Amino acid sequence: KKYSIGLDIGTNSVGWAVITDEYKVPSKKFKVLGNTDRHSIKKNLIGALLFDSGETAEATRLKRTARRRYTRRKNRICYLQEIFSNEMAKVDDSFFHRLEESFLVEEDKKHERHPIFGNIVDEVAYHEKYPTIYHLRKKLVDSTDKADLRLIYLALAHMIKFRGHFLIEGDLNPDNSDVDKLFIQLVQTYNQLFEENPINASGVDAKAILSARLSKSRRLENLIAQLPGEKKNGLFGNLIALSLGLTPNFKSNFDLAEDAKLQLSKDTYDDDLDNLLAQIGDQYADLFLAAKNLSDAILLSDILRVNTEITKAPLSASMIKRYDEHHQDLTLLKALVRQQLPEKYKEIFFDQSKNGYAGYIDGGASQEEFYKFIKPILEKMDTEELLVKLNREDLLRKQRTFDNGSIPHQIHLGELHAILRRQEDFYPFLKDNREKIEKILTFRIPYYVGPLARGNSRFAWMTRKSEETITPWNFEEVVDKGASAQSFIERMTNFDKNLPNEKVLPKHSLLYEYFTVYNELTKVKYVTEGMRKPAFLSGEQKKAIVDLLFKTNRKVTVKQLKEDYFKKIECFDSVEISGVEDRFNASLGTYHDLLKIIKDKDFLDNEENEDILEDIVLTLTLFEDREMIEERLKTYAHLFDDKVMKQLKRRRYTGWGRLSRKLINGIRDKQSGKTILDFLKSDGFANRNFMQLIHDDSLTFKEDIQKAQVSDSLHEHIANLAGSPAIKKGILQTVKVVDELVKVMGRHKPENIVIEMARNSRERMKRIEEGIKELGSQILKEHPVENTQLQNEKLYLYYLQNGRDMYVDQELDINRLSDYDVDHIVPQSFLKDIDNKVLTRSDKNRGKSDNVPSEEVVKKMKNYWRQLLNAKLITQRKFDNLTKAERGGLSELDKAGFIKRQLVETRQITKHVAQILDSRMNTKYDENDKLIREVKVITLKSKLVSDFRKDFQFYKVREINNYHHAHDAYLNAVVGTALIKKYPKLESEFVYGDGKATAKYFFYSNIMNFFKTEITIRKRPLIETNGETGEIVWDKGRDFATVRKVLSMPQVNIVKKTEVQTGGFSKESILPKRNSDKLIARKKDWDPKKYGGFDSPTVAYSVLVVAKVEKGKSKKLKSVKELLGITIMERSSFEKNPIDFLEAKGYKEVKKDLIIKLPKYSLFELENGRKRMLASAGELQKGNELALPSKYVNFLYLASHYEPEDNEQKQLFVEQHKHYLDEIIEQISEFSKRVILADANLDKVLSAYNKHRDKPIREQAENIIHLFTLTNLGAPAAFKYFDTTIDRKRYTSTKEVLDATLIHQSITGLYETRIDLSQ
RNA sequence: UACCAGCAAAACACUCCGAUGUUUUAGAGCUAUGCUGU
RNA sequence: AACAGCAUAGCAAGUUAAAAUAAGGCUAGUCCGUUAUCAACUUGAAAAAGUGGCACCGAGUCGGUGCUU
DNA sequence: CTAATCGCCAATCGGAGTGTTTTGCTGGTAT
DNA sequence: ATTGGCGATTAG
Repeated sequence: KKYSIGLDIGTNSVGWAVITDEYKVPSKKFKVLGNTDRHSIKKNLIGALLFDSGETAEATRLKRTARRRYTRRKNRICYLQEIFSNEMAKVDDSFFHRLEESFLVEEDKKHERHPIFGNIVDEVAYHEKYPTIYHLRKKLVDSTDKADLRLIYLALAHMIKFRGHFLIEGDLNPDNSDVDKLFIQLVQTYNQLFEENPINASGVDAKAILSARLSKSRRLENLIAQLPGEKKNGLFGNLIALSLGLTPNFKSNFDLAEDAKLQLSKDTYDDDLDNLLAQIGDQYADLFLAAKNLSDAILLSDILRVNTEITKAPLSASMIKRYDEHHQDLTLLKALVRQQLPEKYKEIFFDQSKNGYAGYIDGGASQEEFYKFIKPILEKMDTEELLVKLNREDLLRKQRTFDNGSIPHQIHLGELHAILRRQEDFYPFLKDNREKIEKILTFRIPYYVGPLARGNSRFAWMTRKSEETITPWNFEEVVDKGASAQSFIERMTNFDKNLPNEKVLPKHSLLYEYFTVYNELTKVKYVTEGMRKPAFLSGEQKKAIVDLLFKTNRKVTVKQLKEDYFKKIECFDSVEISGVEDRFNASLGTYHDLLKIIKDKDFLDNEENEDILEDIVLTLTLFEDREMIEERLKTYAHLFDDKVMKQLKRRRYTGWGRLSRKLINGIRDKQSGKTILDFLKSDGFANRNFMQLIHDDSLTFKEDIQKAQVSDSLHEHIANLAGSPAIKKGILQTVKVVDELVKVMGRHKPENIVIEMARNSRERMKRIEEGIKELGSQILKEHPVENTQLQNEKLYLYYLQNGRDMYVDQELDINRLSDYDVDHIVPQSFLKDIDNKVLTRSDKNRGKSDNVPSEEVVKKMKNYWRQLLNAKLITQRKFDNLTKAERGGLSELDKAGFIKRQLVETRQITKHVAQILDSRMNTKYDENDKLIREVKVITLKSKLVSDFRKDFQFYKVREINNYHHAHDAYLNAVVGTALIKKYPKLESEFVYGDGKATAKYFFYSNIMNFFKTEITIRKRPLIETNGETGEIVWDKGRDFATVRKVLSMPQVNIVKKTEVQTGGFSKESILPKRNSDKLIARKKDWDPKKYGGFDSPTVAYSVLVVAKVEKGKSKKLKSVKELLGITIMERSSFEKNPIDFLEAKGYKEVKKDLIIKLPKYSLFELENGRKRMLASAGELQKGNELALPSKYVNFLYLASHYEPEDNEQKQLFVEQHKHYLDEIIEQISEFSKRVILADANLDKVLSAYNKHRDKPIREQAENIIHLFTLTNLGAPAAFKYFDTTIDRKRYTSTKEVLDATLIHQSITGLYETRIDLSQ
């Protein structure tokens, strides 16, 4: 009767409590089912539930994409084999068969073991003549005589399998050994163009400056700093930036009226040039073309590093250079090492475990490690050119490395084209297949088509045109393209809120602009001298205003209307408008753009054919490709001319609206007979806005909208919500707990529900590296900071400041972080708030210590301030407050708003949860069609309870039990109920559903004042009661006593969720061959003992089975029962058939009645109160937890910190109570000698405590908290007392739990079933 | 509780490509001494 | 005797290529396979439905007293 | 002599495109 | 950010 519920939600737990009218927790006795002796148990109603966290769906996507790419790459080679498999049968019958059985040992091969020539003599000559494949490629490109076609196949296959990147669109030709020649040609052309203003070459090597491993902006700055008088905006700078590859704005260089920007990496450049070529061509004609050639010589500059005009194969000739320097250096190093230090020969060239040359070729060492290990040896012996090579990273190098990711596919295409044209006269079948071969290399699926499916995938949306296969030679005749792009966009755009069955208009529709104009100008309220009361304008006056103002300019200022509309046609001088803030946000811009392009107004003004305009506007905002738009615009080709068709091609919009057209010009009133547009155009003296037209009960808009809104499930809704899945898991569990609690207590509803919601190295390193690179500093490479230091705030702030003291401009010491301090820009007392803290050794340099820092720092280093802003080492809040320091100061209304915001919740997730719970709880109506409310849902904050605790001495320590979750859940409800009972005027703020600044400050700062005694000089009534009704609210002689009694109970329900594991099969590494039974085969015909495989799989659940087995040699029959694990790989076979699966293992005569399934975290109970949980088929975890009295907790909290006359009393209390540590240690020992059962660790702990025993109480009270880790719930771990480390204790047996009691629990823990395992 | 506005961030859901890394096999190893043998 | 394998001692060379990249499946496609959901028992393919008495004194993981099925 | 302990171990980098909420200073307006 | 597998030596 008249109870209430309090909840606490989090990422990994949910806490619940139920309270009565006098702040008491009830108790009840519950039934017990099973086959044991016990048949009743008494329990209280308070507790918490713990579970594991959810994850995102990012890894699955990556695996899916990788799978698809592997399949497609495998399919790519079969077409080549199909082309080649008609003449290869006349030179070697079994060439292709031998190439797939290369992985097998020489007892399952079925052919010979030389899979190129099939012989021993002519297999070594090939390797002697062609050490690599690049030798063969160069020879085939350059030679002139007939060759064996197996070699041709091998070269072509190597080219097709690995084929470079697709980052550049266009045509490319190799001529890069003339960077300075092309540079000087461009400079000469520039001088020819500007004879009045010549530019000197200055003899600067563009190769060095423009090939630095930095950003392009820095390179441009370095290049432009050499020549004085020229900046980035200069014409020469713009041209050189286009050549370097960037997006330069050309509007200012020729005072162009419209934007015109060109980039060299897009297809548009082939046509956009024509635009700039429109009103030009006598000059600025070749000055562009030459620039293009320059872009060719800079891109392919550091890649080739070989001469030209000798061979037409630069890449294959630039890798034969590597396989000469390697050979030349190895001999010299060998001779030197043998000559000078003969003792260290065997370690470098023979030992295969230490980072040598033998560990670099057939070992497991990278190149950086090899460079580090050999440098100190090289300097001791003396022979110096090798050091110079090392410092450039050009020492002994290989061919297939990690820096090959910058090779385009045009080079491979060129080499293929060269090879195919030389042999086409000896082999006529190569003459008529060249294009088919190149199409295999060049083809690529666009991103707006997707998988080529047939109706069995939930990711595909493609639409077909015929019924054939989609080989890459008929892709444009079987696949429909435009419809695919349309469906690609339309599957993920939004719907209409008012009508859930209509799509949203584009943001740039003509009707949308008409609507916003007719809306923003319907509530405009002007007052003149003649009429004291302002009135509404007439419809025709508004039409005239649109004619003379809205169709004349781009945007209208607030003063332009007043100075034009009322000046000539109205002849009035006074007008005030409030409805718009100083700037008209609504304008007809698309109308002006179209009127410019098509240059006739009769077509646009007449309204008989607006549908075509809507169609073209929708078309332009949908397709991202030029050809598709050009082909789709063809239906209306006769209405216009080709000249305007050329310009309509180059026009693109973006954005999607928020309401449909059936709502604006589709739904008509059944009484008035006008659509919304008519009302916005003509509404009489009562000119209402669309929001006001919506609210007309008399009109039929209400009926249609309500019927549409009236026209499922819980998981669907929670999934459709927005946020992280952890919060969703919490919400679902909370709902289920509430239903169970309502069921337990007699199918009655409560009165109140109170809820509250609680509160990197890679990204830190990438941010630090970016900040270093942007400023061009050298602090990132100074030291290899560990991830722990990266997480460390001191080192993070040091790195973001670059080791420079912000206030004084001097280099910070790396070892002075201890003496350094952290300063906040705005005081916490001023505004209680990583973007607000800075590092400095002295805080007095900021200026005033109790205000915003003075302007001296900014006025003296604004240059570095701007530099740090560019480098992103200073935050947006940081520089915003720095600018506000000069632009003003601080007020008190902002502080009032801030305290109101910190007292009132603002997030939307809490509101969604409250709405779900409300809609579920009270669902009854009356005759008047208003819902009867009988349950109140409240949300408060996280700071009320903390203030209550710290004021009234109810302290919390988080490293002893798991009880604080339930205690917080309990403390929420008391405070919420008391506040709502005292002040019935705060529902409109705190409850879901539906001078003065100083007064609000006082009210919201002393809302929690009626609980306390003498205040500071003013005593209070002992009984506090409601001034409206006389009901008792708070009694200070009893309520604190009952709260303290409830806060120290020994029995609280705590449960853990049981789940079945799911995910990957095993570990991902492949191991060498070994003689063991713990290796899993990769395929069915590959034996692990001869090929290697995986290890260490994961289990899903265990099974308990009792049956007969044979253990021995004489076929002795016996009985046994034990636990067997089922893995993720064979779960399916076990579920399909259990008996045969088990008989395959060895067991016989299995009784299909005693098989028991056991998931993770199953609860077993032993004789003396010990409890165990199951982690696998061979591991256990603890399941107990201990309770300490309250005085010990309070003393530990007070003695840890140990950091105004009132505080001295606690200072003396801590000293006066000295003899509590012995009691705490004895409690720990007594708990550990009954349930934990560990001996060596306990002895070590006791000995260490006895031995140390002489240090301050603060220091000995900050280590028992660490010690508490021995006695906890979950997985065992490691810890440190003072300087000694204590290792892990693990329970590796599982046989005992085979004679214990198994417990089955419900969600709330109140309903139980017990089963005895002695059957 | 919904509609314009300027921006700058953040998170979440899909599609298309590049370079490495790991496991077996093929690129005949030479000379001197001793043991086992068909 | 050769020949082959073993253990010892010396000197020579080394940079490249073919195949697999979750075992597999039927729906045979240039398609699908690591996210979200899950105590026990009765009826139901499945979804789904149902199953457990109240007050009082106390407190080392819940115990006792009075009334009912 | 066989179970129980002790110590080590765990796939990683770069690019292009589309759509949606959510903060947090803005404003208006209105409901 | 851990927490369960696996090979090699050692007590009851």
